[PDB]
Amino acid sequence: GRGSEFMIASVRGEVLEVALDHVVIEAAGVGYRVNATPATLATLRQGTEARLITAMIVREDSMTLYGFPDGETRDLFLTLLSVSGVGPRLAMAALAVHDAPALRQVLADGNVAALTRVPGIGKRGAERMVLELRDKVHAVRSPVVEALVGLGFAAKQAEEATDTVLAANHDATTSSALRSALSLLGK
Amino acid sequence: GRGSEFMIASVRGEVLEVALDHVVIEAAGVGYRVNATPATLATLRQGTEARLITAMIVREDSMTLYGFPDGETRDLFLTLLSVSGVGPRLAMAALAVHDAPALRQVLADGNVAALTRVPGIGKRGAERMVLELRDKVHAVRSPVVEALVGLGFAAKQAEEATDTVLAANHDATTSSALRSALSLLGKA
Amino acid sequence: GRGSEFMIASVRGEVLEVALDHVVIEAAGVGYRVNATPATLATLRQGTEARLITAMIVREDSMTLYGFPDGETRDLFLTLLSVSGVGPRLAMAALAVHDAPALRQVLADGNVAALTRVPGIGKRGAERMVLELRDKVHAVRSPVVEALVGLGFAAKQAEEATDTVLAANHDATTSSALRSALSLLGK
Amino acid sequence: GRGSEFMIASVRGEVLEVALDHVVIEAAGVGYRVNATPATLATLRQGTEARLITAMIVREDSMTLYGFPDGETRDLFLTLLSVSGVGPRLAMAALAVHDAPALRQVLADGNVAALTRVPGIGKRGAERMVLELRDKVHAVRSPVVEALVGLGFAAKQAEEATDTVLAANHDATTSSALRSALSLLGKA
Amino acid sequence: GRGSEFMIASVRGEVLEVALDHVVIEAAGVGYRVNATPATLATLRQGTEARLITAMIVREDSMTLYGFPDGETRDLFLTLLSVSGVGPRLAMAALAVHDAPALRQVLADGNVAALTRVPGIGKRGAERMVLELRDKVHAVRSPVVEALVGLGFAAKQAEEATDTVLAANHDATTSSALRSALSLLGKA
Amino acid sequence: GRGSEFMIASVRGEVLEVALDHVVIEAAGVGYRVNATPATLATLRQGTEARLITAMIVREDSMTLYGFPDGETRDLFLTLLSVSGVGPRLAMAALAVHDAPALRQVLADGNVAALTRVPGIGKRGAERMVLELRDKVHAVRSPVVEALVGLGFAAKQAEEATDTVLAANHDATTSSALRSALSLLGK
Amino acid sequence: GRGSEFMIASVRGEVLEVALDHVVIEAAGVGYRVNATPATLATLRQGTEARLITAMIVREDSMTLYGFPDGETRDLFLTLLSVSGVGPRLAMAALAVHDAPALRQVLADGNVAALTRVPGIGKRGAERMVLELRDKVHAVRSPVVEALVGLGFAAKQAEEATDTVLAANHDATTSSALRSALSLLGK
Amino acid sequence: GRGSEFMIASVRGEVLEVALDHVVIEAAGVGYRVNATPATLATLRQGTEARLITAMIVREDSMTLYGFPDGETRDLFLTLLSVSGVGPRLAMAALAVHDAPALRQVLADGNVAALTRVPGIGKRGAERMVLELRDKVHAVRSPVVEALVGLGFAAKQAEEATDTVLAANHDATTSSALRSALSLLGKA
Repeated sequence: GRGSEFMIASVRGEVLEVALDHVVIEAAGVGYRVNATPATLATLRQGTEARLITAMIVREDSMTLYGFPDGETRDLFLTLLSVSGVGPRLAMAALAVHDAPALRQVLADGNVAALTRVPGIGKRGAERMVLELRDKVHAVRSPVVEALVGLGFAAKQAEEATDTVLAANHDATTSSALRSALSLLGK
Repeated sequence: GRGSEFMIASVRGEVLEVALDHVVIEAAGVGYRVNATPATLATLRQGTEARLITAMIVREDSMTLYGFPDGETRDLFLTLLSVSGVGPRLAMAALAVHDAPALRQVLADGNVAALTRVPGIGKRGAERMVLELRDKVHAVRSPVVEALVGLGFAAKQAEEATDTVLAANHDATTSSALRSALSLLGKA
Repeated sequence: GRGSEFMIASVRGEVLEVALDHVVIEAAGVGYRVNATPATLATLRQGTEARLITAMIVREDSMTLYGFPDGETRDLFLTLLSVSGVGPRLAMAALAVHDAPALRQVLADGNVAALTRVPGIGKRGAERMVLELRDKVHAVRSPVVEALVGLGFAAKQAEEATDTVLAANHDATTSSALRSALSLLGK
Repeated sequence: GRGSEFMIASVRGEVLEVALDHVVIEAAGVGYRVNATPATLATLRQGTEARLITAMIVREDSMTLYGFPDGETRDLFLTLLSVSGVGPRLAMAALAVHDAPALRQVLADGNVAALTRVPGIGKRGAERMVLELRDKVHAVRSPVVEALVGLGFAAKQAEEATDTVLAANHDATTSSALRSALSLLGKA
Repeated sequence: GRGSEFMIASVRGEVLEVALDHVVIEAAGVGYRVNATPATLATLRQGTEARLITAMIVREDSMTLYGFPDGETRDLFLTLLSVSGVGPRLAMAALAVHDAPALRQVLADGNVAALTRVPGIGKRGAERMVLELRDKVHAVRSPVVEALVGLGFAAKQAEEATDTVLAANHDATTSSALRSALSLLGKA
Repeated sequence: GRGSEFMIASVRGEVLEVALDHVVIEAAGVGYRVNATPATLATLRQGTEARLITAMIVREDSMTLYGFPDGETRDLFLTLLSVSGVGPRLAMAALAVHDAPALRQVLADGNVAALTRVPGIGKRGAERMVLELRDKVHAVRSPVVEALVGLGFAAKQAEEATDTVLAANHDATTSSALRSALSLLGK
Repeated sequence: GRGSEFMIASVRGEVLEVALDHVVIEAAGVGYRVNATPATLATLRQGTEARLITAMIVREDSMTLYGFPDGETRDLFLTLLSVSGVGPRLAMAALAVHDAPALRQVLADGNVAALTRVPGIGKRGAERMVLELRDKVHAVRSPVVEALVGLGFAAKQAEEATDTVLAANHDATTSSALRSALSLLGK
Repeated sequence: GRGSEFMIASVRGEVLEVALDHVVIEAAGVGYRVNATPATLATLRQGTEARLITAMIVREDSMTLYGFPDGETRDLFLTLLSVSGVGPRLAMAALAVHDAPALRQVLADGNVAALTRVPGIGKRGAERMVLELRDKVHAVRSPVVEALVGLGFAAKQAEEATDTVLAANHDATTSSALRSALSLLGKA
């Protein structure tokens, strides 16, 4: 029941405008407005071609883009959104204050004081978050087991089947292992 | 009353990212995220130009793409969605487990055991599906009636007319066959 | 309170697929599916570049395109939609049976029998429609005052103005007339 | 709680149609319809490439674009929308009658008679507006603190932090301040 | 597809307040507000027990009652609402001006001038209405077919059957006539 | 995820009006309109006090009551509604044609011809329904474990419990069994 | 386009509970919760029969009652709601602080300081309100002219017709004047 | 921004049906269905007059009642609903398993094992809850200030005002304070 999938996952074009809370990348003829942390905007230079990994949020009366330097960050954004009470604006505020690397450690360390330093986040609030996602921020194995659970399998069920595929083909990809694990799992 | 029509029916561009449950095709300047079965993702190679026949799902708070190698598969996806209780994720799960060819036979054969092996599908569930669509997976003759049918007509009426036109002009194409018929039924 | 304005008013690209009830035009990299009457689809040829004047319909759980050879037809489509009880599909059915020219006369003539010939349209239904829009299917003076009225003005004020501008620059474009008339009405 | 952010902030392409209340710019292959004042449409020439800074409005049953020559104007549009009772059509009507420069002075002067000259705007109406936004139509200190306040801070804290930064780098820019002020504000 | 069915079809209690556009009937302990034409309100007397045949309108953000002296009138109200463009307030305005008997003749006569005299109704408007419902304002025979008709049948089918039953049992009531017919069409 | 619970489950008052498709029961001072099959309406007599077991349906722009002679029938109504494509009106049509007893056998027998005899029900439609609910139309042990499972428990835990309580108080009511079994499962 | 009409306009029963922000009146068997100012609650006494003139607010996910000692107050409540930015809770807060009589003068006097004394109301806010409704807080004439405008007539049009009716029947009611004015206005 | 207020806060009538997951109380002529824990249903006896303190939940497509023996319990129900992820069915499940007294201690003790004993509640889930409301399950000073805070005031102001009042009338009641504190707070 975990909410994850949007449509526009990045925008690449010429920077038309760099503001303090967003940017305007022109892809094709369209100027998309993507909001962003100053940290992100910082690297941007009007007149230059640039790409931002974006997350798209559609609501009944809204259709907005949030951009980031890379996928890891964007993904972090989405994660933040999962905590109830934490909305896009909020999440952006936190990242604006604490870059992805920092914000990640802040949570994993359990560092609450750092979080309260972010407007909108109450003492109680900081805790819930750290709880919700301290343990949420070539391997091959953990990648493929991770995915089989999304297709609605179990942890154990998926780990059995995975060791199995690798037990037979060690030098296999993270993809051909997936298909071999599934072609295996549909009996 | 059958739900069928979307807007983005395909995306062609450069592959920016190949994941385990989706891909990112960059069309124009935009990186569209389309979800896909590993089977589909398998053929894809980052840095290469590629095209996926997609189905688009819009909901109040969501706007998602599902991609597939070809039209037949994508159409199969839509079909699956018709069964109540069966949602996009579910349908993708099934195709992820059983490729289109396989999944098709699984239904036509009536093969229930195969279906239950798909997470989220209960014994009762598998049956309903097989029921709902065992008989749903230059012809010229049947596509024309199929058209008329969706224009909200009836299977004798539009059958008789298609029959009638293919009778009088033999070197006629599925579409000229379609217009000719429509000219008749609007009682010229 | 009359509903009129959408966003995608046309699509130009390569025809990827011509079906019996729609087409797939590829603009940029995107393959847009626009539905269409066989009459319209008829002219289309896969592999060829083509343009369709489209009407866009967005609903909570839907986002669809309807395409047409020209603006006059597309506009007629929208009109049809205005009649309550008449939905996009219905409207398309009617045009599929009666081309724009025909369908227009069918209404203006008041020809009800022709309309009932269209699935979904009952006897009662045909009448309401003919009622609703029998009187609804280089000029210059008329278009401008109409636009102004369209902004909430009063035909007299809007004639005074227009007549003024046109008297001053007889060879005026309809549009310059519009600017030049409003430039007047703020005083 | 102030509503501000959309997605399509401009459209650049070839002008396909210039009407009296809108234009059709073709970006990529798509013809986007953006509504506009005759004043704006005036400068436009079919067959020519053009760009309009747009504001996008999405509602349950609607998805519309409004275009303008530049950012200042488009922003003014959004502002007008903030006044309750004032909708997109209305706001467009006012700008159609009074160009941005004019319309701005009209409000700052407090000139009510001018506003009532716009259909849909009652006497009472004109006042509310002038009220709501008479005081709303290398600087550096201010821009910066404005931003923070937007990130949810308080004018006190935002300023305090800021003098503190610019102290340390009088040389600073409007953004390089912003970050340092955020570094600062994070108790680093 | 015709919209007809609500929940509160009447309110009986003590009149607590008689206004110019509504009344407050207290049923049980609850004071229901039902709106009404002065014509209707006219008969009402505060402190007295009274009953109004009501029509209930629920919308996302609204839950309102409209009351009338009798069923025929209330039903007339609903009818008016069927015409698109005609809302509850409008319909109440018309009845407020023209009592049910009058308003009925106004339509059946086709009398357009009378209708335009009602605020909100334009010349074009009056016509559409007269069109839409000039032919819409122990019978035993027609109520039975009327029933079947709303059960989603057709006017020959249900006509033939009603015909057929009234033929074989003569001392039969509109309802026994209804069941008997339904027993037939479910192909006993 | 199964939709079941409403608020007005019955109405008792004086019959003010008996029509062909509904009745008006006056409870307290309010005249509630409940729709009903002629079969149901048949038994009703204006001027008499009567009670109808009702199902309530609320939608954004609607608030309607459907009434029935007894609980078993009303419940059957709800069931019918579960089949997608089958709306309140439809469901009422079916019951109007086939009384509860009949309509129940029609499904359990699998009798499709009978169902198509009902307007709005297509051949395809009849089948789906029979599929969906052929196996869906003083016990004691069964009702309790079922309720417990109904709260998310596991038949085994819920049998252990029940069996325990019933072994201890054989003459137990189904309900006391329920309390006494849960009083157990918190430990 | 002015929003005014609800359904439950009062509740009369036995007071079951008197709290600090609401009360529970039991009408028939139902305990309705109506929210109220302490000022209002003050007069209330549990175990006693009481009546509160109520305003009902229904929203997609809400159905709430607000009660008041009399109609004038309740009506004032509704008025407050008309100011955008001012919600039920807010309006109640203001009345909780300033009784109807007081709150009325506060607005008519134009007294802004008094309004800012109410939590949630900013300086800017207080002004808008005073603006919006300073001129909004047996005559016979003004009553009946007031009503004809709601039926969608004009001020002048309605005043002409009204003087007319009274010019002919001075000793007429505020009601028989209304019908005589309308029976007159439908020509 | 805390969600609290409904309309039907109790139902009193004759018990028409006692089930395993709900009851049917007939108030006036209406049979209201209120859902309840077996614990609660236990005390109920068909044919008898009874009262349940209820909480009402209205959603776009739903309108449901949940009943409880007393106010403290019903309030506890609402509380549980505040935890995101915890819905009416869930909350009812927990109370069904753990009576109000028990369930209260379970949280205040911080007893997680007990909570996981409730279907739908995961390990992670139990923690969040205990977190969210361990400190949430003639006094006079406090009640009073609580109220004000509810009217939008700030704990500082609310208290300050309050000591100031009770100073002037040590004798005061929880409400007669409230008003005076509001008199006060209005700068009288």
